[PDB]
Amino acid sequence: DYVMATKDGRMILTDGKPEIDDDTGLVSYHDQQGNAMQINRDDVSQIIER
Repeated sequence: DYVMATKDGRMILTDGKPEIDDDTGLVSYHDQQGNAMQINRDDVSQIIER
């Protein structure tokens, strides 16, 4: 999906389609600006039924 609901409950509009580095727990997502940034796995709340 294209929305990342996070720990704080805030819905982040994403390009979607995130890549998680499962060796540490960093989630590489794409923001609206087309930015590939990494957030915390624990900060990832609701993406979709995984």
